Amino acid sequence: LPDLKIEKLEEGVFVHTSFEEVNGWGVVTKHGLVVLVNTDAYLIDTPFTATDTEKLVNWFVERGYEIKGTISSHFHSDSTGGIEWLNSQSIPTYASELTNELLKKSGKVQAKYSFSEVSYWLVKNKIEVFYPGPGHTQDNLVVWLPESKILFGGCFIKPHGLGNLGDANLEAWPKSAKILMSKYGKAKLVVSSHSEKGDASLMKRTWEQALKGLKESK
Ligand code: NA
Ligand SMILES: [Zn+2]
Ligand SMILES: [Zn+2]
Repeated sequence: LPDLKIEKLEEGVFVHTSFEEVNGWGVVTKHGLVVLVNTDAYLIDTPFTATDTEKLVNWFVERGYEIKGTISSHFHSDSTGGIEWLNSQSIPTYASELTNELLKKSGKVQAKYSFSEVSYWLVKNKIEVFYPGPGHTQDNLVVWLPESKILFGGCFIKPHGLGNLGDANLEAWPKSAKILMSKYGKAKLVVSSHSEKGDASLMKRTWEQALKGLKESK
């Protein structure tokens, strides 16, 4: 398995890439973000493991940042795998009510703090959380960095195919993608969990893949 990667996109924004073997898929590549506000660092999704989460935290703490918070974009272990370790270090973990419910229902450790706001500031004017509706999962949400015009679309953005459909809502995904396109068309950069970073068109590609996946199912 390749090592954890940490790449600077620009001032105060880093992409973390972690790797895991998943039954039926082989080696899954997973992207998340670390966002800096002054000397405060926020994790957008945890790596797959406690081990990679610790390495990621140490990399930023060693450079003089303090980890103020982590948010999980949905309940699957590629977003939530580090939550138990973060909870053991009293680093605050956040997830939607629905995500914390789906973590419980599936016998996994919950984020410490749950929210039900559809759209709100994680950090005022720096980090926005938005739920476009069901798609990849019932709970999937996105994170918006207004100052850098970067959207983190998580496992919702699927420009090359929908991946794992087990927890997906094919009926809703196309409407959810249209809602995301109307809200975040001014995006310079879209970071997805499982494909290369791209421009705002990745949201259209996802809509197209969602319509096709719906048609192929019915
Ligand atoms: Na700080
Ligand atoms: Zn997922
Ligand atoms: Zn995923």
